Amino acid sequence: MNLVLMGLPGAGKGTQAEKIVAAYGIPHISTGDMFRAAMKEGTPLGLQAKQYMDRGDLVPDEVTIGIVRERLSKDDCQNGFLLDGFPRTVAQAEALETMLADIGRKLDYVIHIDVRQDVLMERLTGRRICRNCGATYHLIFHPPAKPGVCDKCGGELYQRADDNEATVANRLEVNMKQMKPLVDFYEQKGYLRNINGEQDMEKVFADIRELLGGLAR
Ligand SMILES: Nc1ncnc2c1ncn2[C@@H]1O[C@H](COP(=O)(O)OP(=O)(O)OP(=O)(O)OP(=O)(O)OP(=O)(O)OC[C@H]2O[C@@H](n3cnc4c(N)ncnc43)[C@H](O)[C@@H]2O)[C@@H](O)[C@H]1O
Ligand SMILES: [Mg+2]
Ligand SMILES: [Zn+2]
Repeated sequence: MNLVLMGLPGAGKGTQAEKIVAAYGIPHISTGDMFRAAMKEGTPLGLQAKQYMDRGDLVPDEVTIGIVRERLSKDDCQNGFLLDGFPRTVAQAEALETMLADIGRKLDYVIHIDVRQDVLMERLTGRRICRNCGATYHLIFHPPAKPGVCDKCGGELYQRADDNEATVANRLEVNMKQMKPLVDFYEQKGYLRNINGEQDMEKVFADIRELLGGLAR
């Protein structure tokens, strides 16, 4: 089972990806998470991606396609995988088709989680992350027990660098221009499936699981 989770910033890709991989046990491949890992390590890629990420811009295609090609070749992807946040440009999508073909695979579904831009703005700005364990909270939609404190570890909660309002507005605009044309690209191949992301987390998961059910049928 080869899947792609596609959505504008804050649509709920990670939230759902975590639920999906816990149910099937396949790898969760997130380009944003890989770039952040490279930044922490201090690698050449991490240094370059930092500048784009901090501004809310997309990292250039060649660089991004490259780290994905490397990740997809590993043995852990033999039983399938979940791509989160890639592809997000038409060219990354063309690159993905060929990249998969090289390892004898094709996508099953490209799950488009649709949410209104005004809600996405709120999803991102109110998001808070634990500095110790990475647990995610949301001041509006799902706050911690105690303000600024992580329920799991008692750690410090903070706002991701790119989650401030000005950077969010940029993120939304560039992703809307680059990512939205992918709806028609995938609809043409028959891979596209739309999910209403403006529902409670478990309900969104059930619509996804319902879709995934048609694979085992
Ligand atoms: N392919 C690529 N090409 C080029 N450059 C690339 C690239 N991929 C990455 N990059 C670069 O890396 C950067 C970061 O990428 P990335 O880290 O991928 O950011 P993103 O795609 O913009 O979106 P998010 O990760 O922040 O949100 P998400 O959809 O996962 O939602 P989440 O589940 O967290 O949910 C968000 C919040 O909402 C909450 N939430 C989720 N669902 C619900 C719900 N149903 N109801 C209420 N709250 C909800 C969560 O609790 C959370 O607080 C990019 O800006 C770019 O610079
Ligand atoms: Mg994410
Ligand atoms: Zn914590």
